[PDB]
Amino acid sequence: STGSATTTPIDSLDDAYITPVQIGTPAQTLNLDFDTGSSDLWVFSSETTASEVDGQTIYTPSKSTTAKLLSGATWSISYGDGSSSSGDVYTDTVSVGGLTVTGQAVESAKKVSSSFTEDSTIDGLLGLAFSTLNTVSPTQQKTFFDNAKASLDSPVFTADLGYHAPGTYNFGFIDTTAYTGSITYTAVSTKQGFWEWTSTGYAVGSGTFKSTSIDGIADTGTTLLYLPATVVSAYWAQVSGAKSSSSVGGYVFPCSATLPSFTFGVGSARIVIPGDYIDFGPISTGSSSCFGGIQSSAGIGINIFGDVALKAAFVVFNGATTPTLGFASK
Ligand SMILES: O[C@H]1[C@H](NCc2ccccc2)[C@H]2CO[C@H](O2)[C@@H]1Sc1ccccc1
Repeated sequence: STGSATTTPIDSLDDAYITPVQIGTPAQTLNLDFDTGSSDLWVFSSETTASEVDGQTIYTPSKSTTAKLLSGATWSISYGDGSSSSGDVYTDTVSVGGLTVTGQAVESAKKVSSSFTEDSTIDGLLGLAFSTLNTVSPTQQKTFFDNAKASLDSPVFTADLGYHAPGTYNFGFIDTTAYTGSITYTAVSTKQGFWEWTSTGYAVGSGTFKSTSIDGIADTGTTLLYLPATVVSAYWAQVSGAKSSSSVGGYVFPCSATLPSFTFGVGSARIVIPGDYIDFGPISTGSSSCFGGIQSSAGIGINIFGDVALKAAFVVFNGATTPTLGFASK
């Protein structure tokens, strides 16, 4: 089997991407944030505190004839931005772009933090990291991809995120028309539960490539590219007026600037992120100071190849017995 679904930026800055997901019987369609950096499928629901729902589409398990409460199971998760959610668990039928999983753990939110409430465009998350990170207690549950894997034509899914444009998540197959050149595969460590890999280095604009090992995770659920302080300093040093701002919380730059591209290595291959991918607009409405899309990972503890990097590539998440990651230009 295979599945294929269109993924759409939630706003003009590509802050995140939502993908329609069918849940229950009859189908309830929610727009979820596919996140290769976590492993919980959770949703706004009829059980969510009313004051914490503001525009989201909710899952109502009482109206799904295939929904079953998972007895005694609860979940609770926190993300790097300090956001959080929690609740109970149902099993139900879940479909993504024609690919169906029965008995999928659907984590129903009772509580969500303010940042989720304030974002009316995201109805929940669909985790695509390794199931070892799933937070359901006392019995850990599997991801959508893990549940679907054996039935897929090939045990893979691919991410093709658009710059200011729609893109595609495919499951079970590789669309050879969706990229140029070849796909370069690179080793993955799953020891932290992530799609963790090692970039071979970087370049800034037309500058010479620096060969250096950068350990990081391919994470569709993070907006920006988070890299070592040395690398990030080297990038913004090429933007006149750019400065790291403590009050703002990272590198900002004059909105009138022309941003240089940023290249990262995948083995011997090179992925080029165009300069305008790195522009995340005014820090506040009307400001001429703009926020940078490449930031330091120093206060994170891990480098993150988030959407800024991934949307410059066609990315294969290969879930074979030994998983690997593939990158192609497009
Ligand atoms: O990019 C953010 C994500 N929010 C993206 C988003 C922004 C605006 C509107 C919708 C969605 C979530 C998931 O993880 C963090 O918060 C990461 S930044 C991070 C920091 C420390 C550790 C790991 C990641």
